[PDB]
Amino acid sequence: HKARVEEYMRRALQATTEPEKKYWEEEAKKEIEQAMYADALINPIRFTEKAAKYIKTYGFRGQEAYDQVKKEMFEKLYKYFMEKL
Amino acid sequence: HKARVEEYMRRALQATTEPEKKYWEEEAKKEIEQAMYADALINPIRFTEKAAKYIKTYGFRGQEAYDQVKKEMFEKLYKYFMEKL
Repeated sequence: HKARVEEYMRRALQATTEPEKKYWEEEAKKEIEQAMYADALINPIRFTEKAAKYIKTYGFRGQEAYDQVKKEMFEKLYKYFMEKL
Repeated sequence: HKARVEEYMRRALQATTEPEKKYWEEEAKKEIEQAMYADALINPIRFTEKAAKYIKTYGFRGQEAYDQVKKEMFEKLYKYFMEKL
């Protein structure tokens, strides 16, 4: 994961158009989210507690990724419990 | 919720066949689960932390209900994160 993000950011800085820069930054975001999906597969609640560890590894892009993963998983749970009611 | 469970247990003790007893005990279980679905709609993580409060209100039947709700929601999350990987 970490090595893949560095290559993506190596490509984003090399780029001179905002389309390519955003493309590679989104590749980096999606790679980080894959790391979080694996942690949440084993323990979703611990995932919601590891925001600090993700920020240490991935910086602000890690915050962005964590926020999206967390948000989409609570939207799934919301829909789930509305159905059960 | 609490009043509905008491009526269900009023019916279960009045019954003399194990089919009716189990039916009313399951009605009580399902009513308790409706209370938990509403708490988890607002905050699923707090739901996983309220086991003690459910036991105080509903006793062993509350433990049974909490265990089923918790188990089925982690099975949903497991399937969810497997898809995302």
